[PDB]
Amino acid sequence: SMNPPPPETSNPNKPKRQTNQLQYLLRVVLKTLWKHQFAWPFQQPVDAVKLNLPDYYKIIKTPMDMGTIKKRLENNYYWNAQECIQDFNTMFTNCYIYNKPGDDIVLMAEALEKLFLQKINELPTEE
Ligand SMILES: Cc1nnc2[nH]nc(N)c2c1C
Repeated sequence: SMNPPPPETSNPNKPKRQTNQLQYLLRVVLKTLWKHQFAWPFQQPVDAVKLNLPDYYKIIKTPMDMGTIKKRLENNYYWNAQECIQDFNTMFTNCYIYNKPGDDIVLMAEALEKLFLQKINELPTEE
């Protein structure tokens, strides 16, 4: 029923890059999903105490959220775009695992994922 430590967003010994694909993941992908009317449940780690989800972290062992992704992008945490794309997919999958089909949070994730997929289809060529 307690919250775990959040996912890592800082690690000075992890090697980093600033690349056109990662810039697209911030400027297009994250910004598109973040401004959406359904973003709010996904803008920070799941707070199992506040939201009365005492079993969430019993079930979800690889937590992820757009607040974490935003910090990772803004603080140049990544080496490559695949790492960030995986974080988005982990976030959506966790929601689909934890919740019932057609629940409001699942419809919200699905709408964000539809936009995500459209933007990833247009991921720029690596320069
Ligand atoms: C991301 C997330 N996923 N599953 C959920 N179930 N109920 C919630 N409040 C909730 C949230 C915020």
